[PDB]
Amino acid sequence: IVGGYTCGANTVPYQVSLNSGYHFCGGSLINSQWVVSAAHCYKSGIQVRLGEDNINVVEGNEQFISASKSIVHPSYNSNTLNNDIMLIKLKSAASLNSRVASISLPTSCASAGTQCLISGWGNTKSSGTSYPDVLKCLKAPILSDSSCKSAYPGQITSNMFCAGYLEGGKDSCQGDSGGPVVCSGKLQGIVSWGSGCAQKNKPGVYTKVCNYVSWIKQTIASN
Ligand SMILES: CC(C)C[C@H](NC(=O)[C@@H](O)CC(=O)O)C(=O)NCCCCNC(N)=[NH2+]
Ligand SMILES: [Ca+2]
Ligand SMILES: [Cl-]
Ligand SMILES: [Cl-]
Ligand SMILES: [Cl-]
Repeated sequence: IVGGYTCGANTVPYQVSLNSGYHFCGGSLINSQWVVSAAHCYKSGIQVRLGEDNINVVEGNEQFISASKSIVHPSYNSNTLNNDIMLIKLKSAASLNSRVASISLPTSCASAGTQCLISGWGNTKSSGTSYPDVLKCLKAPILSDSSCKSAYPGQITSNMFCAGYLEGGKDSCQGDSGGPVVCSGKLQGIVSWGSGCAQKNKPGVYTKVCNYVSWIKQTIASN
């Protein structure tokens, strides 16, 4: 997160870190046994880490649980990042508490202007590199589909939306991949891609989760 603030310990209790020896992606806990992340986060040897603030310090609210199954979207295209969504089933159900909580799926798509909370352990610098160990948060508006497609001609699908600031300075970055975009208690977005980070006229592109709610519920009910 570039130009955000320290969330505060366990203030985003639905935020997970995907760990393969190191944090490599964020994700959202949607029930005791299932995480939503990005398809581009896909890999084997995933441990889901819940109740985390400093990912380098054991602070005592952690739950570490192995993925048993990863389901990348049937239509995920890695060339274009269309349908950049993946489900992860835990080997065992998480113990749900004040620090380890599920976030509701959208009943409907959000519109432009809707304010949203974006969170992650990603890069905090728009030039060079700095990785925080504590969860960073950013308040960002959903942008018009028109200004999104103008920012990234030919690259924005109806399965994508832009959020952030065209003036730049505030954005997600690498390490926030697969993480949450929450608007009015609903998970509407997944950190997917962008040209650089917090750059002028290069807003964050997010997977449009409202498009995936039937596939998510159906897949969870069959798995
Ligand atoms: C290519 C896929 C597999 C990974 C993806 N890559 C990118 O976003 C950049 O390489 C694209 C670019 O033009 O710099 C990535 O790192 N995405 C996660 C965070 C994206 C956040 N970027 C924002 N908001 N500017
Ligand atoms: Ca920790
Ligand atoms: Cl509900
Ligand atoms: Cl910072
Ligand atoms: Cl489309």
